[PDB]
Amino acid sequence: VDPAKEAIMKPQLTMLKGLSDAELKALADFILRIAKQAQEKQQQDVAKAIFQQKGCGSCHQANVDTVGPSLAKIAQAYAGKEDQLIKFLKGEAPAI
Amino acid sequence: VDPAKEAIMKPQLTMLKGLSDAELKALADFILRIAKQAQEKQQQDVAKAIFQQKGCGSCHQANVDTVGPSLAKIAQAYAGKEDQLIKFLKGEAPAI
Amino acid sequence: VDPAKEAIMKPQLTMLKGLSDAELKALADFILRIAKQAQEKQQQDVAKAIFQQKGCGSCHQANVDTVGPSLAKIAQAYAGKEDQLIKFLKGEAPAI
Ligand code: HEC
Ligand code: HEC
Ligand code: HEC
Repeated sequence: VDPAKEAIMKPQLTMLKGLSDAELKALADFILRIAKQAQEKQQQDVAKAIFQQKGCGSCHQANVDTVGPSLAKIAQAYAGKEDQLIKFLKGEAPAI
Repeated sequence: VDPAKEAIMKPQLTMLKGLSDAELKALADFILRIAKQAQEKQQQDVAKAIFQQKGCGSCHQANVDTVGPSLAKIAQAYAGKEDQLIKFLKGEAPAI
Repeated sequence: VDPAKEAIMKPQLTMLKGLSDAELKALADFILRIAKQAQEKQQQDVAKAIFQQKGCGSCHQANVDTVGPSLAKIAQAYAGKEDQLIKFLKGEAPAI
């Protein structure tokens, strides 16, 4: 640690006094997990908005074929081929 | 691909022009994951409604024993035995 | 099973009559998964409230460094060291 930064943080540990072991365990779990969970939600919200706004959802339902194949069908075809999927989305790789 | 179906889809790739690599990565992640996530939510909503409406929740809380064992206790007993659990629910297998 | 407890439960299986195999599969999935999911939500709500109420969020954003390091940065440093993280939170282990 940078001692000057520790000097800012160390005093804030007093704010956790009186919490139970269970509370501190939950807090530690949260500290370890929240950043990835928040990032994934942010990215998925961005994706969902694009998918609806650009018109994709008009032909692609999650689990039923309509005008186009379901997203289940698409996901099956591109399982383990995300690089190729991105290339398809960019117009660089033809449809499978 | 069916060329006649490609003729419908290929033009829609123009709707993704101007999006960043990060946006396209999020979109691809979404395409790969959403169908399973949507199906699991749909199924879990169906299950939760049955569980409450049929009266199960009156005797079975998630993590505390009341009239009957907690769902944690039940899940422990049936861990790796979902086929047997379904048979129990149907009246075909006696309680453990 | 305790026969006296089976006598309470067995009759309630009549409440599942007329449900499809798919409905019963969803119900069994729910029975197997809900207790852990409910416990984890309860714990994470407790943690989130502590984190905000005690002032931690004023210096620790999820994915950007501000006054203090991001929670992503913290999680990286403490990956596989949750015991040490808890000890740090208690004032027992110095910062890394
Ligand atoms: C909005 C920009 C989108 C996105 C992200 C996708 N589509 Fe479509 N699509 C349609 C049809 C008839 C097909 C089958 C033909 C084919 O497979 O190319 C498709 C297919 C796809 C795929 C799979 C590509 C592959 O390798 O097979 C993907 C990833 C995909 N789409 C994404 C039909 C339509 C529409 C009907 C008018 C509209 C609108 C869209 N698609 C829009 C999008
Ligand atoms: C609503 C239809 C439900 C569902 C899906 C379940 N129950 Fe009960 N239950 C009760 C008691 C006292 C016991 C212990 C006796 C026993 O174990 O059989 C149970 C047990 C269960 C189990 C576990 C079965 C096993 O193998 O042990 C399962 C899967 C289960 N229940 C599901 C008591 C009650 C009630 C009190 C009046 C009511 C209502 C229900 N149960 C309803 C349901
Ligand atoms: C509210 C009680 C909290 C909790 C749970 C944490 N902090 Fe902070 N913190 C700050 C600075 C400048 C640093 C860097 C110095 C250092 O690393 O010690 C930190 C660091 C942490 C860590 C990492 C500990 C380590 O081993 O490096 C953890 C787990 C942590 N914090 C938790 C700055 C601040 C504040 C600015 C005034 C406030 C308020 C907090 N922190 C509050 C908390």
